[PDB]
Amino acid sequence: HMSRRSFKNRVLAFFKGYPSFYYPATLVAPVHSAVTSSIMYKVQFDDATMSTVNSNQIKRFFLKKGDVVQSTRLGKIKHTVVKTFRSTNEQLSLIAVDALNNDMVILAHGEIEVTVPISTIYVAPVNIRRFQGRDLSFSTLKDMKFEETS
Amino acid sequence: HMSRRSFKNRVLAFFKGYPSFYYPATLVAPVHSAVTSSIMYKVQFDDATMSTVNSNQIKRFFLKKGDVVQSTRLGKIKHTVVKTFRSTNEQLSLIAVDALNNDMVILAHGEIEVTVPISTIYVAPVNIRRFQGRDLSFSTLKDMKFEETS
Amino acid sequence: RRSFKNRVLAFFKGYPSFYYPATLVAPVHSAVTSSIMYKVQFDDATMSTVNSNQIKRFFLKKGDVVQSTRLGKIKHTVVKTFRSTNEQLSLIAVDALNNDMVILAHGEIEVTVPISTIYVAPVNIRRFQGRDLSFSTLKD
Amino acid sequence: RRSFKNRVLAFFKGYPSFYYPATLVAPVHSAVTSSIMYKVQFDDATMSTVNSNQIKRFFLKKGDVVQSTRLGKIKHTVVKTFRSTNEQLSLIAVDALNNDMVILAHGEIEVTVPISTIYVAPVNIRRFQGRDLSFSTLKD
Amino acid sequence: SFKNRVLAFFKGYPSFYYPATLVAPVHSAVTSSIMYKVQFDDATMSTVNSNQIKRFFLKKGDVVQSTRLGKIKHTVVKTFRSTNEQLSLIAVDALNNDMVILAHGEIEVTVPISTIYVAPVNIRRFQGRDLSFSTLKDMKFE
Amino acid sequence: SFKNRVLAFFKGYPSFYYPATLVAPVHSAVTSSIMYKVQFDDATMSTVNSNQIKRFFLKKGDVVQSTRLGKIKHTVVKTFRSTNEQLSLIAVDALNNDMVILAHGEIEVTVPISTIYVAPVNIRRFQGRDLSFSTLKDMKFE
Repeated sequence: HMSRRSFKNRVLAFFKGYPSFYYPATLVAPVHSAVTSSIMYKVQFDDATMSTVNSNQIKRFFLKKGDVVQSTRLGKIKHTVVKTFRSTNEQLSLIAVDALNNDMVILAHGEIEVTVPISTIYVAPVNIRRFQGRDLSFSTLKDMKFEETS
Repeated sequence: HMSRRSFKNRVLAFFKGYPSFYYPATLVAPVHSAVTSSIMYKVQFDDATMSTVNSNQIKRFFLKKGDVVQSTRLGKIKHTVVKTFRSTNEQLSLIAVDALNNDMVILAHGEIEVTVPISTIYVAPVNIRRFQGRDLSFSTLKDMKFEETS
Repeated sequence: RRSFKNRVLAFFKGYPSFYYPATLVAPVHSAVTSSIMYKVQFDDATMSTVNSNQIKRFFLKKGDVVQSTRLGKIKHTVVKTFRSTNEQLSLIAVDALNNDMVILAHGEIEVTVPISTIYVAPVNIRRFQGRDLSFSTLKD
Repeated sequence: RRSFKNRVLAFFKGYPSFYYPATLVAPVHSAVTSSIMYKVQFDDATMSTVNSNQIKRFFLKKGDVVQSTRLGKIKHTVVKTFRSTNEQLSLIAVDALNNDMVILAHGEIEVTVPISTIYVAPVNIRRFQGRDLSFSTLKD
Repeated sequence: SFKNRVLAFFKGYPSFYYPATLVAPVHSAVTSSIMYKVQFDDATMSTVNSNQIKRFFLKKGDVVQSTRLGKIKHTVVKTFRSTNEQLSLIAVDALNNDMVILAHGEIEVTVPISTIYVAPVNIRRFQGRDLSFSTLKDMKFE
Repeated sequence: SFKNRVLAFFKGYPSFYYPATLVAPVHSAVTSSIMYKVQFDDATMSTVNSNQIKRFFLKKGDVVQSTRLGKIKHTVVKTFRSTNEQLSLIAVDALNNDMVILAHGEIEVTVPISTIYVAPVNIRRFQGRDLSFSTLKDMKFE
């Protein structure tokens, strides 16, 4: 694993290592930092890597028409989002969906459209600054990790 | 953390490292081994160490009158269990309780009794062979870890 | 699916995390990285994907230390591999050679096992020399 | 609770896992082991318990690299510690010395901070020499 | 306004100059330098020293980026107005242009001018894009 | 029975000799040696080669352990019957004793004889505790 949360916990989280992009992850838990006051977030990437990010480094994983994104299957070519949808009625795994339980996204580059899995999305931080209405909602919430000894 | 299961998941699990005793742990998940057919168990010790054990290396954490055990606060002196109980009505953490949500145990050495926290128990494998009625029950059950990539 | 030439030994991310026989389904490129990854299929419990550091071509050589699901958890040394039949075998029965069957030593008993029962501890695969990936392909 | 002489810097098992000021409440012995552990109380978010490898006596020396919650995430070098008042201070304000207050350099600004705002990266505490545990006690 | 469009340094991550509207000069409590309140196009507000603000207009040859393009080198070919229709403030530069052509090698591409952003190093090369004269004369605390 | 009480090697973990009742001789499909079906006091069944089974009786000086005691050295002082009451089979040794005194240095302690277990190395020192003569004469497959 790969830990085990509702699809509504899917985020795009800033990957702090070194290619710097936002990637799909699961919001795992709020973090109280011993050393700073802002609230923070433990997040898990789809390769199961775990990371703690601030509130400026995390968005709900939902995509709107006109969002500029990239996809892992189309190189570094920037696309705009046309529409996200769910391709199936079967149970899908957490790494396959976004925060609304979609599965697939249609992307445009020009007026050339391609349909790609939503799990393949990644986002440049400059593109993320224009995502409006994508902050974590109150209804996302949630337990502190039961810290061992400390 | 320290992961986040009902108290009914509390076990005494064989610690495979090197003092060999059974210690209090939480049953985390069943494990399918790629390489052997018996069912196996991911278990977490109270210091948050994680381990995978077979069905011969795990008991429900409940204690019966006459069980021979040791306690972390009484050195290596073997005691028999007199009675387990819950000292409080407040929410207690997982590492503080056994499988019935007790908290405290009374231990005898001779007819000298001492009251000690149940989390302090540990058990010699030779003593564990005489625990009857302590195997995992069907009602304990339970999800496979959502394995990342594999 | 693939030619026998795509058979690999790949790090398994479940339990226990050893190297197991798989088929290299497709290399995976960039720019999520720069780096090459490999999409790997196990004989079966899974599609794959694995590091450049987590994969070898499936061919055993005299001296390799391996284990077999037929033989407990005792490590055994490879004597040789051979082909036991001119019948057509599934991909899953075969290494990268197209050998099925391997002879394994351990202290003068030599036992012969089907090549698909093989797995290799990470420590033992670190000492493998002839067996790094390339190619060009196949569909490798 | 304890004398100022029990003030330690202890590995914190929450986030982030640095060394923070604490009070050594009690040593813990055996036979769950053989080994000595230490029960440690932080200034406050917790009772403790910690390794022999995860604890130092709380006294800073010229040259120590540390950080302070007053001063961002910039590491600063210790100039000295001193006592700023003859009034009675809580245990939590004080190191193992009974000094409150530390002078911290960073490139010619020397800023003075309350000793309780101090924390030390594990890498920097690895380079601390005068400061290993002992005693006998106290209630250390 | 339109004449109040500027390129302003963003202190947060990532740190580039972005299109903004100049809101007011600001007398700051912690510094004695004159500061500039700007509103960025995501509508977040920020002030801004005088080393961190230019008039928003581009000249052929400027090294700039677009949010629509990847991070390879681009240079300004020309700016212009793509419509006579009446555009929002946040669509235009300080000359009321909304569209720029950028080049990389022999490839050219049109991007909306609002989509532009500039590395401080290349901003330092800009000649003639300080505030004002009018912007200066006309300002204006609160 | 009582005469059917033996100390039998446990193949599982941990591997000591424990009290058991001899159930039957066994002709084994995979070996040609005679084997012994024993039932251990936790009531699990096991068979057992002839190198893995003794008559259950102790002599002063034997090096043995008790499930009631820690794993420091203990030696048998004496065995005996602690009651005239009629005891279960699993409470007794092959001589119908239920109680043993063990020593470590100048400390002695009574433990129930059913509680005893023996390291193979110390079992190898036991003289005179092979099965039978009667146990042998009287056996008995199925």
